[PDB]
Amino acid sequence: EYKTKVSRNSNMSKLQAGYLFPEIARRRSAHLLKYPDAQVISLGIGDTTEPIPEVITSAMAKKAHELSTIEGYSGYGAEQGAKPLRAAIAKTFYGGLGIGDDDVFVSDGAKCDISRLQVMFGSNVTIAVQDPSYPAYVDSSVIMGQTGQFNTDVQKYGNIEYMRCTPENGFFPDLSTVGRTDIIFFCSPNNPTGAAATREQLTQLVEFAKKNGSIIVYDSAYAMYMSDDNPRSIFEIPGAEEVAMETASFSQYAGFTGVRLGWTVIPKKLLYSDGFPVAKDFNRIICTCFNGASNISQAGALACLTPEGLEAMHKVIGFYKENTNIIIDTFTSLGYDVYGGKNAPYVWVHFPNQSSWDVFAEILEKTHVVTTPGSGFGPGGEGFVRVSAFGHRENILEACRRFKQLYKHHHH
Amino acid sequence: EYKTKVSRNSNMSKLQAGYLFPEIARRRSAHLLKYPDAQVISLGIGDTTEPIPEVITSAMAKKAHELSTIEGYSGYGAEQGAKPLRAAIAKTFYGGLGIGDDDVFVSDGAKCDISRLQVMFGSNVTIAVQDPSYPAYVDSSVIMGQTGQFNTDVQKYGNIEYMRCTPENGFFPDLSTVGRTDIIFFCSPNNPTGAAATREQLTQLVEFAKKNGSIIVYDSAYAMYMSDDNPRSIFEIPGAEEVAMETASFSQYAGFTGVRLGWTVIPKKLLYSDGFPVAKDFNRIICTCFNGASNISQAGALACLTPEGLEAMHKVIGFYKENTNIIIDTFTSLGYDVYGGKNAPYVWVHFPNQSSWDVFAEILEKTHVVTTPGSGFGPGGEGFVRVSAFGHRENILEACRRFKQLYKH
Ligand SMILES: Cc1ncc(COP(=O)(O)O)c(/C=N/[C@@H](CCC(=O)O)C(=O)O)c1O
Ligand SMILES: Cc1ncc(COP(=O)(O)O)c(/C=N/[C@@H](CCC(=O)O)C(=O)O)c1O
Repeated sequence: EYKTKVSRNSNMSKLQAGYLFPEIARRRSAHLLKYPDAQVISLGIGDTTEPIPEVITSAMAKKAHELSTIEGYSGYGAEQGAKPLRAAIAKTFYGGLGIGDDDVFVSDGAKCDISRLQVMFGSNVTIAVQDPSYPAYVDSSVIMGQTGQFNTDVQKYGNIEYMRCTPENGFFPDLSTVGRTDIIFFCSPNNPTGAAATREQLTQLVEFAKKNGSIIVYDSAYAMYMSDDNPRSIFEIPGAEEVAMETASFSQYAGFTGVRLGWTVIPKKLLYSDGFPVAKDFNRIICTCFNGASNISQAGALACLTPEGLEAMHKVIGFYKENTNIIIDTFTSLGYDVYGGKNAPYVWVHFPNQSSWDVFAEILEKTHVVTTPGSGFGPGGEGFVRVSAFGHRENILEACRRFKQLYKHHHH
Repeated sequence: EYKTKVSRNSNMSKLQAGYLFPEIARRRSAHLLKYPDAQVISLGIGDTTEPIPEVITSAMAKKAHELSTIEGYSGYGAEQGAKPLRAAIAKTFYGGLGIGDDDVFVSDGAKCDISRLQVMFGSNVTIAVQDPSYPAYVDSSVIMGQTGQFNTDVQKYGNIEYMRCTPENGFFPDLSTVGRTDIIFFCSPNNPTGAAATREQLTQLVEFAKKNGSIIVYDSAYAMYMSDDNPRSIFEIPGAEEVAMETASFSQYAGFTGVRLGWTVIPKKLLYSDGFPVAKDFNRIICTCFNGASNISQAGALACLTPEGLEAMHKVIGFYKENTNIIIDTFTSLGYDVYGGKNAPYVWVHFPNQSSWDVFAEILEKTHVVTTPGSGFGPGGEGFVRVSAFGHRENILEACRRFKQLYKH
């Protein structure tokens, strides 16, 4: 059996298992072999379920049609994205926050931008993440060589600064206790906890990055779910343009999870220690490692950013926020400490004194409802389960009655 | 002025200039500033110009409409791509070559795959490339930390094996002179030379990778332009499956340069030195660093691989092959040494005693035609210019009559 003489990338070897969501997919499949007739409801992966609004799909169809006309055909786009789309994103989301069209970089979504940013930052930076949070910041970090090995004692990669976000701290790190790193990944509203940082917290965040000379990578993918009067962009914090960039996506606003369209904003005043603008290196990465978001996806996003698009998106968002209420009420009425839900389509449920993988296995086993074990998001998620509110209304309602049956004798 | 204390990535500092194609777009823009009424003809970046066939755009439009219905909506797909699409690619382009559906990974294009492969290989591998070739291979390698600095005497980045491809050698390198590396990026039909490696030459390539325990990254971006009877896939060479992967795209086949859809094939028997299957690590990258190609672009790609889609694509390709011949005839009648254009929609024109960039500048200034300086494709490209054949027939004709007029006396 022939083998090349190329060594496996030693950063790939560092990873402890596969990406969490494939692991759940595999456990779901195993469950359906065990229970061939089970009506499985997924509240696991944060995947949108409701149709894209027609105003948006019509623009995509019209663009597809135009590609077969002489006047309408277009080929390669500027890798930064169509100017009018960059302009629409700059005005709609950062109007008055001093962001130009040219600070916006359109991508095929936030997961890809995080990895492209990690390529730009390179192997020699250190990172901080919320603990828990979205597994891609850590995993991208390991793959690029920014970490040591996984320590199975603490459930942590070496050299990553994990900032615990717990009910006892209001799901915001105690920054006086957080070590300096080059990069701070900060997601708000947070996946998985649902917690949105207040203006005073984000102010502390920017102050902390400024004294440490760090870069905040701010993930606003769920900002449109905000209910409380908290900032939706890091650039609402004066000083942020010196220490922060932001990544966003239409995945969770327009149901573009399969259509693929996000953006990153890197401000002009964000500079490396030698004065070099970070936006110039990202622009290099985006020109060399990427050939632009799909022309049809970009036509769809442009349609989102119109009175009719914004109205359609708000309505779908409103639907998921009502699902989220149904879920919150269910657990609260069952006597659980339930977190998130207010500002985010995730409910973060406290299952103390159990391993979250066990709670996950139990719920799956007995109710045929898939959830996401907290420990999939880091050692700070242990003791919790994330429940996703994306689903048709009937499925949400049915999941909740299955919860009520499962848990009626736990509480008290 | 405030600065962070994050050190700039030193691999980013290594890079000599901006990426080639943006730099050309920038000179085109300046030219239009200088002469706002210039009727500019763009034959630089190899960007397709003709409309996508209706059978293909119809499928994409249909998928968009379905996304607004209960029953037709879909969110996240497999990061590897829709199974029917992996099945269509495996059978259409590799039927009989031992390629399974699960060895195909659908991407948003070849440039993206090249960089994802490079994240996957990591910074500890050494690469070889053809010289000249498509600059993304060298630049991704620099970005990933696989290289030394740029040496301006030789015009090469340190620690890359530039395999010399010349008119004299048939643009196929003498492999006895090529040092061992981990990765060998090989493009056939090659961009910028248009040269397609024969069956015998690829056999030598596989034998060389096999003795050196190298991995071949075979880029077949232009394979559908083959006229000569040469293999279109590296997997046509027995033993390729132990040493090679392939990257391709719908960009040049269907005009998806803006729609975004390609694929990589990584065979089961491709293993690192510890025996670990390389495809398995690519799959981890693709799950961690990517969220799948656009559902609409996937539906377009699926419609391509049907009798109606293959006929329609074939017809567009033949239109650009006609364009390329017009361009060959023009330059050969002006008495230039002209290469390529047989198996590729590019012509590779020798301008002796003159820098590629000055030739680019002169053509653009005098005729308002954008071309590509050959030195953008590495040091072996110096003294050549690449001319792309993509364009409406009237624009190719006008460009050619402009060349003749400029160069005839
Ligand atoms: C905080 C955060 N950032 C980025 C993303 C991905 O955005 P896209 O690549 O634009 O669809 C998401 C989507 N997350 C879902 C989907 C899973 C995934 O994208 O890996 C989840 O955790 O269940 C996210 O929550
Ligand atoms: C040998 C080869 N491999 C990969 C690509 C990238 O194609 P896609 O990302 O699929 O559209 C290309 C496309 N090259 C163009 C476009 C510029 C670019 O992709 O950077 C050119 O050489 O003019 C290529 O020539």
